[PDB]
Amino acid sequence: GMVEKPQLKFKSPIDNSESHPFIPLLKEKPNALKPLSESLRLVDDDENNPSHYPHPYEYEIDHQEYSPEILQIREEIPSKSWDDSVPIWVDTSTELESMLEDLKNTKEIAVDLEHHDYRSYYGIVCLMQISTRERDYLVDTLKLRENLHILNEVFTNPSIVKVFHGAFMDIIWLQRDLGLYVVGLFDTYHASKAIGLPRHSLAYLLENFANFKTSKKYQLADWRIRPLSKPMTAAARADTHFLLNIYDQLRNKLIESNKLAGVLYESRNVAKRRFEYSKYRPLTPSSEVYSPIEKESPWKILMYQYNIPPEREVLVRELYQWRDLIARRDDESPRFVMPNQLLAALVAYTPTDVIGVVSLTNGVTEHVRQNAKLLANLIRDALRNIKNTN
Repeated sequence: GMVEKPQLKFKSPIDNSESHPFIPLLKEKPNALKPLSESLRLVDDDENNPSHYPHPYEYEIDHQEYSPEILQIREEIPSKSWDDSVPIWVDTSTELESMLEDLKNTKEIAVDLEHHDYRSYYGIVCLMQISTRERDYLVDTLKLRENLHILNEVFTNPSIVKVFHGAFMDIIWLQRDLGLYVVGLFDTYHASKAIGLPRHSLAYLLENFANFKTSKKYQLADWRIRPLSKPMTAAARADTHFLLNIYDQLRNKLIESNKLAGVLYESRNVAKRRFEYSKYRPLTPSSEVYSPIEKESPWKILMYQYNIPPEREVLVRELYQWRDLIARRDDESPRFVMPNQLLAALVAYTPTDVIGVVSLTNGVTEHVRQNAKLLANLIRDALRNIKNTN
């Protein structure tokens, strides 16, 4: 296939300029203890962290109490038989409405998401998986990107527990893309750790409590593809299908060992995590704020020292900044535009014409090929400056 970029269909064009701190997409704030007003404003500069907007549901996450039945040991409810139902595909506004109506009638729900970042600059949430005790929902977050915010009614209802496994990034992705927030989170990863299970992954939990073997044969998959393949649909369904039962067992064990308070504490902090552009990231990197983390070569002269000659660091950096600006412009990831190995290859062979750039023994990307002359000029300039400097 080709998988047309789903962004070209967003009702609101992505902005990679980063000309101001992240602004919450939240227009309405249900289950509010503190009006949305006091929320959207700004926290002017400070030594530690520069100007930025605060987490809108930070207050309620701190003040609203947990449903009284989360503190009680209860008979656990086994996961529903996989074959007794099909996952419910939701990519319509009316289907989204009905699901919401269904989610409002629960005491707890299991949630997970599928993310894509190869063909997007910051990344995009491609799917949302939601399970109630009765059914599994698969939500098209590309097609309903603009509507999803209506889930805050349930996602921020402290009366409904939201169960996630290691939601540190989901929380980030949720606000950043759908303007969704979570109040009443229960993180099974933090629960696994508190109880002290040998391993703490979702896969480990599924294998031992749900006798379900998982396959990471999709952790490198393209969740943008419509329709979803059966095996991919099944794998997504498995992320939440068994989670509430695992929640029951972990929750009870926590109560039994008097460690629930800590898990709930950890979870509120995960839910409090705030997403901000690297441009406005706090000076001291903490687990309270998430800023994009280059999935590649050590900023500028990479430590992957392909024997990076001395004088050639300016060239290396210009290539980095060029790659980043193009990535932001076309809303692509730096690696799609030019992987480090190619950037390195360019720095190593320093081709100075189009032929040299495109025939790089290493192979070349579309961006590099379409900008071969610009890159050849950039490289010719870098060399000339060297032979000149000293």
